[PDB]
Amino acid sequence: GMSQVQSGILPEHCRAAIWIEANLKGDVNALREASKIFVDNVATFQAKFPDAKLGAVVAFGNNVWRQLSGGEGADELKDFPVYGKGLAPSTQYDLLIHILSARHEVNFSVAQAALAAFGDAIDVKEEIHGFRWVEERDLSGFVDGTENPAGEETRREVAVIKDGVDAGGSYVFVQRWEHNLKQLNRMSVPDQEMMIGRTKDANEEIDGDERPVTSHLSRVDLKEDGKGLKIVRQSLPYGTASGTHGLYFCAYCARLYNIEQQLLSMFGDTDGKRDAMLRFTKPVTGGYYFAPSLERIQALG
Ligand code: HEM
Ligand SMILES: [Mg+2]
Repeated sequence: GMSQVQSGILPEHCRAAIWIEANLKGDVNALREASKIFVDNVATFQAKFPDAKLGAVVAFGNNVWRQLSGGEGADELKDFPVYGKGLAPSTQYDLLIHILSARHEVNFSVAQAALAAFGDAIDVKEEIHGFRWVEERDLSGFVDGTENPAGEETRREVAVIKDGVDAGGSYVFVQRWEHNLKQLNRMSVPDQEMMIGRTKDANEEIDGDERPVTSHLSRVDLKEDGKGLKIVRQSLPYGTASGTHGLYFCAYCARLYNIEQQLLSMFGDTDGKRDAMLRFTKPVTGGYYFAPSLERIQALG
């Protein structure tokens, strides 16, 4: 009588991922059988490739999740708002598929199985292939992940809903950033470090009273009476060297509130100041999704 989390939320250090964002074209009932087929395919791929340490998540947008759930649970779920009156655009879609493992080839086969399961009931809007870069660096050259929740126990505490109808579920936020590395390279390495809030090569935290309030860490390291608003990030670099490249931002949280507070801070809604990373990179997509527990994907129908 308990709930099982979807396999793609908790895994750490996965070197590769595939994110598919899509709109529902047909009847919402088509997503019920397709989701059951896909979670079945993920279990089949895990049995065939045990050393891939494969995980996947199927998550739903506000409109379609209210229909599938009959309005029960997922109290915080809503369409992703525009933050900063436009600084963070909104591209809310109906379905999110997140696949992650140690092997891109296996993720690609799993992505093909997801497309075969949903078929022509969906319209694919985005497909991004994430890759861990050297020293787990973001393409800017700064290490991405140091203060991210560590170990299964703390990651469950931060990302997984504990009780009630949504037990085992999680809220997902996805946002694709396009880096302008030419604009970053014009900045001196000390100016870049003040923009992030950590040193570049050694990845040391700059003290809060020594770094600007617009620094990335000052915008997102938020506390409410000493309790941090933590999230489980699964972001990865993406793109081509000569074309579009940047960071595909992805985060899971048991409460959508923690993610929203960080976005209100970053995009100027809380105190009128915005994230210094906006001098070289910009978000171009944005969406909120609800990832139900595994047994509630089996109860669809
Ligand atoms: C271009 C996009 C982004 C880049 C390159 C980026 C990069 C980084 C870097 C380098 C760190 C420091 C090392 C660490 O992980 O602890 C960091 C920390 C963090 N970022 Fe971001 N980030 C981006 C977007 C976001 C967004 C959109 C959110 C949330 C809405 C976010 C939330 C966080 C959190 C919570 C931390 C850890 C803060 C702490 O407690 O020390 N980031 N990010
Ligand atoms: Mg801290």
